[PDB]
Amino acid sequence: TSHEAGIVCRITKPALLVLNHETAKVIQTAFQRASYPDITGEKAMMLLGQVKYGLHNIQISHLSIASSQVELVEAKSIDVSIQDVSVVFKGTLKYGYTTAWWLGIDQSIDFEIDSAIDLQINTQLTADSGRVRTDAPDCYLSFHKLLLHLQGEREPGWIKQLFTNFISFTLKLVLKGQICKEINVISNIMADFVQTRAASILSDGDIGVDISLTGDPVITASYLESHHKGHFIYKDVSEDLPLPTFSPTLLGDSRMLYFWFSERVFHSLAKVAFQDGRLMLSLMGDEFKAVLETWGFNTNQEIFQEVVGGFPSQAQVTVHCLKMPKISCQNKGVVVDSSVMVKFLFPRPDQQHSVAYTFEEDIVTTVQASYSKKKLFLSLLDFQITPKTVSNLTESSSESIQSFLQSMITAVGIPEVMSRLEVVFTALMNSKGVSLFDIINPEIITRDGFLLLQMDFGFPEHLLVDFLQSLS
Ligand SMILES: CCCCC/C=C/C/C=C\CCCCCCCC(=O)OC[C@H](COP(=O)([O-])OCC[N+](C)(C)C)OC(=O)CCCCCCC/C=C\C/C=C/CCCCC
Ligand SMILES: *[C@@H]1O[C@H](CO[C@@H]2O[C@@H](C)[C@@H](O)[C@@H](O)[C@@H]2O)[C@@H](O[C@@H]2O[C@H](CO)[C@@H](O[C@H]3O[C@H](CO)[C@@H](O)[C@H](O)[C@@H]3O)[C@H](O)[C@H]2NC(C)=O)[C@H](O)[C@H]1NC(C)=O
Ligand SMILES: CCCCCCCC/C=C\CCCCCCCC(=O)O[C@H]1CC[C@@]2(C)C(=CC[C@H]3[C@@H]4CC[C@H]([C@H](C)CCCC(C)C)[C@@]4(C)CC[C@@H]32)C1
Ligand SMILES: CCOC(=O)N1c2ccc(C(F)(F)F)cc2[C@@H](N(Cc2cc(C(F)(F)F)cc(C(F)(F)F)c2)C(=O)OC)C[C@H]1CC
Ligand SMILES: [Cl-]
Repeated sequence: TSHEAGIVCRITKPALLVLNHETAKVIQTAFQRASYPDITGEKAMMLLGQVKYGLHNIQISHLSIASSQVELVEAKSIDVSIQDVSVVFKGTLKYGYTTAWWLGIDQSIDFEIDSAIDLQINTQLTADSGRVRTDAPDCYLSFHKLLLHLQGEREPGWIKQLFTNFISFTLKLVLKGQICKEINVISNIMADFVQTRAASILSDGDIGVDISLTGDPVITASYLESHHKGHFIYKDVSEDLPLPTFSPTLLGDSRMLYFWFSERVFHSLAKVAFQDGRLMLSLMGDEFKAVLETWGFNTNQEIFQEVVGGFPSQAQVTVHCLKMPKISCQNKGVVVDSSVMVKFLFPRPDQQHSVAYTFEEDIVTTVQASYSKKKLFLSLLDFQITPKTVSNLTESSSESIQSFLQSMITAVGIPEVMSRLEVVFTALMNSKGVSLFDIINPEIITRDGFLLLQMDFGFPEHLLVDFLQSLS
């Protein structure tokens, strides 16, 4: 099989195995969210006549899930089995001897219902209006025990039988009907939340990415897989341009999470970043002097003194992209070809002596990315600089000046821009909470036409507990 998408997400069986340690927390929440209506009636009891009854204020007093197991059913669903969910309900039994009025006043007995259940939830994943929706219509319950215990162990003779016959049955059906409904709601609440957080991560101000599905998610016995548009949105405008082709053969099934990114995404990124006016840098006096030092060169050297030079607190440097950067995914790395305008101004007392140069050039950099210790790291594999139009805006100019300014662009400009770049993406991910998760041995892999993120993750316990508590 083959798929049309700009971005692809693959969650494998090892990821589901780690997430299965939290299934009980979700199932517990489902029981805790359900609304059990009162069970009332009036039947003629053996030798007693009409007895009007009611099981009121049914609340859970104890819950315990023994173990859960998850299985991927190819082309069908995600099958979760929950064994031995020990439930204890409490409430009030209220009755009256309608016909046998001689038997005294109406009663109110506090009871406990001790039940053991085995569950089977088979969740189907579908594309609903761009987003993944979850539907579990195959939700099953198997009861191991369903015992009533009344305060003081009271028994007139009609209670146990009315509970064994009649009541037992309806209660089993009320429970399944509520529990399954709640599992489906919590399940969709999670899906919705995960997708909202994923869309938040892939956005900054007027820039966002359209992660709308291209088809229903894929279920194999090895993995779960979802295919996304990946079209960039700018100021609430997007274009439904034909999608690249994804091959499920390109991805593995060993790591917990595999992310596929077409190079069109990086191209579409560069376009919006350029148009939003983000691709510019400006350095003033002190900041400019600090940058030169930061790149292993002492400020009070001779070289500096002749040109940077007149007044260090008055020196200006501006870099802006002339046109949109051309990004390409290669086996060797991410290759970025950017047409830049570097402007240098070193004002002197008399505006004649000031050195004013404008370097209009094309810089090609081959980058390699890394993530570790909750930071993004960009390293330079190779580069090429071709000056298109170097210009001097004063009589204060020579070839040695042009060389010092050009060496500055190469030896300081390239490492600093990459340094600032890594900081920005690190801040974005941090602010969007990517650092909250424990990302284990991640690998950024560049290939011809695409990039690949392969990772194992440590699911953070308390954050789910927090989210689960935050419902109504
Ligand atoms: C764009 C990548 C290509 C970069 C290569 C460009 C070639 C170099 C060309 C010219 C050099 C001059 C400009 C470089 C210097 C500026 C570098 C920089 O400092 O910053 C890059 C810039 C934001 O500069 P600024 O003036 O707005 O802020 C300034 C920050 N200060 C307030 C602290 C001062 O532009 C951005 O970063 C744009 C990125 C925004 C991304 C947000 C969209 C959401 C998508 C992904 C992010 C989430 C991570 C998941 C990954 C999914 C894969 C897409
Ligand atoms: C930019 O700098 C030019 C000179 O600097 C250097 O020029 C190259 C040789 C090279 O080393 C390069 O790296 C540097 O940029 C300035 O050009 C000079 O301007 C002078 C004044 O106009 C000029 O002089 C005389 O030129 C003719 C012929 O001799 C006379 O008829 C005239 O009256 C001038 O007195 C000099 O020759 C000229 N040099 C060149 C190579 O053109 C240039 O003006 C300056 N730009 C700005 C905007 O000021
Ligand atoms: C004294 C100084 C004065 C002189 C004036 C200065 C003159 C300078 C002029 C020009 C300099 C221009 C040269 C620099 C060119 C830019 C080079 C340059 O660094 O370009 C890079 C920009 C970032 C990026 C798009 C890239 C490649 C890899 C991308 C990344 C791959 C994965 C990354 C995910 C966010 C991480 C997922 C991790 C997961 C949680 C496990 C992702 C998408 C982040 C962004 C990069 C190329
Ligand atoms: C940290 C917040 O983000 C996330 O947790 N993820 C994320 C991140 C990037 C992208 C990507 F690739 F498009 F850029 C998509 C997604 C999410 N996602 C896909 C997805 C896949 C399945 C799958 F495989 F099982 F079918 C199920 C679900 C969900 F939400 F229903 F549970 C979501 C997404 O946002 O889809 C629109 C899934 C999730 C994977 C860690
Ligand atoms: Cl009694």
